[PDB]
Amino acid sequence: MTEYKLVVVGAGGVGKSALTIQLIQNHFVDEFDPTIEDSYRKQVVIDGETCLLDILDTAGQEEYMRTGEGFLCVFAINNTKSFEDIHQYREQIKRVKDSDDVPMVLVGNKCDLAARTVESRQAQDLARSYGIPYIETSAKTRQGVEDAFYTLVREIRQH
Ligand SMILES: Nc1nc2c(ncn2[C@@H]2O[C@H](COP(=O)(O)OP(=O)(O)NP(=O)(O)O)[C@@H](O)[C@H]2O)c(=O)[nH]1
Ligand SMILES: [Ca+2]
Ligand SMILES: [Mg+2]
Repeated sequence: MTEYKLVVVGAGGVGKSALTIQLIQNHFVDEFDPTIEDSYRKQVVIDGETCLLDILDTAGQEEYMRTGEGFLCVFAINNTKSFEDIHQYREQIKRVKDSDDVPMVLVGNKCDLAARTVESRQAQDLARSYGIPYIETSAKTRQGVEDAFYTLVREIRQH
């Protein structure tokens, strides 16, 4: 059956692991270990297609992807530095993949928190400059989580 190899990248502590665990295990982790590299595999139904999601959860911490088919580029809406650092991760992707045309979604996580320091308009403008969708998420409330992963699946489908 069809398998979508997704890779989740972004700065440390933005909620990459929490988002992944919320999609795959359907619960929120309040306290998680920084990642070296972890992978999750799950059979799902998306738009009437039964498929398998292989998600690679990568390290955000600097102390640390090529087979990836689609990329979730994650920042946290209450972490300006993570947003300012997004261009880096897009660059490495275009680099390792050898393409300016790679399925990718920009994700603004922790949208449940009220200490927003990155405005939606700014992230939208960035996403449009890359030619990609922008989706805001909360791994805590599950807001936008399916939207983000499923949009990525659909971007891979269109490619
Ligand atoms: N309120 C809230 N907290 C969140 C959300 N996502 C993650 N967190 C919290 O943020 C912390 C770090 O999340 P984590 O998933 O470990 O981040 P990471 O990007 O995987 N880290 P690393 O890059 O080091 O592997 C955890 O305490 C987690 O509960 C979210 O959407 N909302
Ligand atoms: Ca595939
Ligand atoms: Mg992690």
